Amino acid sequence: VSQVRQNYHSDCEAAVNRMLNLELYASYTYSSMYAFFDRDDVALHNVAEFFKEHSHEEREHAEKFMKYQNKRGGRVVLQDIKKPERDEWGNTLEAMQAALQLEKTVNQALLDLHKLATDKVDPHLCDFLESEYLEEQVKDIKRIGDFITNLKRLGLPENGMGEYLFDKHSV
Amino acid sequence: VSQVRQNYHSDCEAAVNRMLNLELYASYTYSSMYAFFDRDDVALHNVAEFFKEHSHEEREHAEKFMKYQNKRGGRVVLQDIKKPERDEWGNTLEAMQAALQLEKTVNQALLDLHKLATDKVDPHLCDFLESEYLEEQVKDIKRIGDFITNLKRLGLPENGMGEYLFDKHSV
Amino acid sequence: VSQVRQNYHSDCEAAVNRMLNLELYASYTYSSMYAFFDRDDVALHNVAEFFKEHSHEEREHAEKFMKYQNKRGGRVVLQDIKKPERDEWGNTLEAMQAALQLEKTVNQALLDLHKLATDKVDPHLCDFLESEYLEEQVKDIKRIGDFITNLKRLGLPENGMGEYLFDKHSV
Amino acid sequence: VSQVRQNYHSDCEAAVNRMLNLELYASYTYSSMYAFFDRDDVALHNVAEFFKEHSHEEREHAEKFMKYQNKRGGRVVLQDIKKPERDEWGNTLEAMQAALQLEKTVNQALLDLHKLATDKVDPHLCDFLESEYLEEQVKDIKRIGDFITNLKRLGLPENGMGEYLFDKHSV
Ligand SMILES: [Cl-]
Ligand SMILES: [Cl-]
Ligand SMILES: [Cl-]
Ligand SMILES: [Cl-]
Ligand SMILES: [Cl-]
Ligand SMILES: [Cl-]
Ligand SMILES: [Cl-]
Ligand SMILES: [Cl-]
Ligand SMILES: [Cl-]
Ligand SMILES: [Cl-]
Ligand SMILES: [Cl-]
Ligand SMILES: [Cl-]
Ligand SMILES: [Cl-]
Ligand SMILES: [Cl-]
Ligand SMILES: [Cl-]
Ligand SMILES: [Cl-]
Ligand SMILES: [Cl-]
Ligand SMILES: [Cl-]
Ligand SMILES: [Cl-]
Ligand SMILES: [Cl-]
Ligand SMILES: [Fe+2]
Ligand SMILES: [Fe+2]
Ligand SMILES: [Fe+2]
Ligand SMILES: [Fe+2]
Ligand SMILES: [Fe+2]
Ligand SMILES: [Fe+2]
Ligand SMILES: [Fe+2]
Ligand SMILES: [Fe+2]
Ligand SMILES: [Fe+2]
Ligand SMILES: [Fe+2]
Ligand SMILES: [Fe+2]
Ligand SMILES: [Fe+2]
Ligand SMILES: [Fe+2]
Ligand SMILES: [Fe+2]
Ligand SMILES: [Fe+2]
Ligand SMILES: [Fe+2]
Ligand SMILES: [Mg+2]
Ligand SMILES: [Mg+2]
Ligand SMILES: [Mg+2]
Ligand SMILES: [Mg+2]
Ligand SMILES: [Mg+2]
Ligand SMILES: [Mg+2]
Ligand SMILES: [Mg+2]
Ligand SMILES: [Mg+2]
Ligand SMILES: [Mg+2]
Ligand SMILES: [Mg+2]
Ligand SMILES: [Mg+2]
Ligand SMILES: [Mg+2]
Ligand SMILES: [Mg+2]
Ligand SMILES: [Mg+2]
Ligand SMILES: [Mg+2]
Ligand SMILES: [Mg+2]
Ligand SMILES: [Mg+2]
Ligand SMILES: [Mg+2]
Ligand SMILES: [Mg+2]
Ligand SMILES: [Mg+2]
Ligand SMILES: [Mg+2]
Ligand SMILES: [Mg+2]
Ligand SMILES: [Mg+2]
Repeated sequence: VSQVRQNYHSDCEAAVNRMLNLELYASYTYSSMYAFFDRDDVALHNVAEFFKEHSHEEREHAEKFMKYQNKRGGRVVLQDIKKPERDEWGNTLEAMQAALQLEKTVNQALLDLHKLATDKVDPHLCDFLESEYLEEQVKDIKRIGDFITNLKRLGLPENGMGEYLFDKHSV
Repeated sequence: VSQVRQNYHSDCEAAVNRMLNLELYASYTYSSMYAFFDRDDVALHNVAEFFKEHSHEEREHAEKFMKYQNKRGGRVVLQDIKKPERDEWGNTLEAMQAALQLEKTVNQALLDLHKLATDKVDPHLCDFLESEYLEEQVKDIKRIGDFITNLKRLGLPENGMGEYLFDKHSV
Repeated sequence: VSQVRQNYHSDCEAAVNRMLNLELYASYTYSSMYAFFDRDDVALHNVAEFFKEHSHEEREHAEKFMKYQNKRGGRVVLQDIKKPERDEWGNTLEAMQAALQLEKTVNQALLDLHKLATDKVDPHLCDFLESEYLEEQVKDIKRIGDFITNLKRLGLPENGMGEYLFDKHSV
Repeated sequence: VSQVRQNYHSDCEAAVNRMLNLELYASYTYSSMYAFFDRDDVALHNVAEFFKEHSHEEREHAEKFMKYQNKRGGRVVLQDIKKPERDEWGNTLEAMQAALQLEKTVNQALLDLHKLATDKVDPHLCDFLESEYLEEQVKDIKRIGDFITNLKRLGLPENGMGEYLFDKHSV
């Protein structure tokens, strides 16, 4: 019943709230990876900063959905932000593989939201996803995949020297 | 039969002309609101300037459709620009409510044009609407809705002090 | 068993993790208040930005605890970030009263952590709380209290004009 | 009997002199590490400079205690500065492990001095230690621990290439 609401389906409004939660979940997972690589017994500070940066960008992705919801006359509904799946992340390769999986999970949710927006004939929402989310996902997935290839090339997980070199030359 | 024409349906060409007319109609309505708020017995000059600005932007929306028509090899066909629905606009709240309705009418026509472009499999026209029109509409509808909420908060139409304060602090 | 760990009690390590969670909880509550005041039917954008800023600062408070934990050789353990207590915040006065209560809750947890640090004879942790947290809390509590006094002075919740004026002149 | 003396216990005065000596001892140990890494048969010049810098900072820590003693009306009493425990330091890993142990020894003495100051109800001395010494210690201990983790990762002591890489990329 919002005075601004036009062509905005209840299903899309709800899916936007769920997507917001997933962005926050991703932010929290990256913050966990940051803290892990900052441990004195891990100590890969450029890797830590990479994940800290990713955490910040996910928070921005979430805020943009909040703003979107209000612009369309939907109502932001928040849920708990679940803690990350792991408390420790093994090493740079394990963490990067988890990040790849996470970005693909986020991407799948965005693609699913686009399918819903398409089904409900909401071109504004489709454009929003295409212009603000989908290409960012493809770029990040590619960058993380490239990193994984290099970490394998460097002999991870066994090759500690390789891991050191990655932190010094790749991030 | 234009040498440049490719994948441009006659129905879309005609609908673009009708949309151009509606943009001009919106421009003219906003110019009327400008003149009303500039009256010596109304005298809300920041509100007047707000509507003058909106009138100018609608004229730009119209010109962009003219350019689009020619780019696709369609032919601009003009019709009369109908005078606005009212000669006087009551007060800032009444005018803002009319502006909201007008922007939603324009938005509906743009969404309908997008449906037609989709039906005729014209991705260039769909992209044009999404990239140049649809988000501008959502932004303006949100801004005007926010204004209406504040005008009600300020006690319009009865509260003259509230109306004065809005002109001095909101526009 | 961290090589860096010295004079850092397990109880303090655990309490630092709980404090980190509370900072994140506060951040999330402020983000909810931001989204509420950005609603088209609320539309107090300076109030919204005030709460957005507070949300960002709470996230920084959390990150500083993460860094602290690692510096002392403790281990960051994350838990779910609970959703805020309310989905809607009434008006500027209600939200400010909730913010005051929240800041006092955060302050009490910091004071309790200081008591624990004192009990465990950890002057580094005591200094950290005193130099980085306790004065920030006193300042914010005072600012929010001052706001509440002014909102009451302005006739909240009934006086919509008062609420408008606060958003334009106080934040 | 100094005219400036107020709330300064004889025990604290004596403990400040002992602490001054320990700072000088640490400076001398770091100067030894500098000279070792500057040897033509060791030749890790960035590691050498790291330890030279640490030596200079310990001398500054000592001078600040001298100034403190006089400010409180205590009297500086100097003792011999004992030569370092070793004449040669093995390699970067061995030296870093010795540095970690040294910084923890210095930290323990500072914490013990804080306990004494607390017992004698000397908040000025407590504040001095907290504001000028304790956080510097935590920072340096963390940095050295991080280095040790990386040196182990790089295969020290056996991996000469790892040792070379550390000197070129970590210090
Ligand atoms: Cl709708
Ligand atoms: Cl529609
Ligand atoms: Cl929902
Ligand atoms: Cl785990
Ligand atoms: Cl995942
Ligand atoms: Cl054609
Ligand atoms: Cl075609
Ligand atoms: Cl036509
Ligand atoms: Cl009329
Ligand atoms: Cl209309
Ligand atoms: Cl300990
Ligand atoms: Cl101790
Ligand atoms: Cl814990
Ligand atoms: Cl609620
Ligand atoms: Cl609370
Ligand atoms: Cl005395
Ligand atoms: Cl005294
Ligand atoms: Cl002495
Ligand atoms: Cl020796
Ligand atoms: Cl030692
Ligand atoms: Fe990312
Ligand atoms: Fe994201
Ligand atoms: Fe992401
Ligand atoms: Fe990215
Ligand atoms: Fe407009
Ligand atoms: Fe328009
Ligand atoms: Fe418009
Ligand atoms: Fe506009
Ligand atoms: Fe705050
Ligand atoms: Fe906080
Ligand atoms: Fe706070
Ligand atoms: Fe603050
Ligand atoms: Fe040092
Ligand atoms: Fe020192
Ligand atoms: Fe030191
Ligand atoms: Fe240092
Ligand atoms: Mg619904
Ligand atoms: Mg979910
Ligand atoms: Mg759970
Ligand atoms: Mg389609
Ligand atoms: Mg597009
Ligand atoms: Mg793009
Ligand atoms: Mg690349
Ligand atoms: Mg035709
Ligand atoms: Mg028409
Ligand atoms: Mg007529
Ligand atoms: Mg766009
Ligand atoms: Mg706005
Ligand atoms: Mg424990
Ligand atoms: Mg808690
Ligand atoms: Mg719950
Ligand atoms: Mg104290
Ligand atoms: Mg302070
Ligand atoms: Mg003040
Ligand atoms: Mg004496
Ligand atoms: Mg001694
Ligand atoms: Mg001797
Ligand atoms: Mg300090
Ligand atoms: Mg560091």
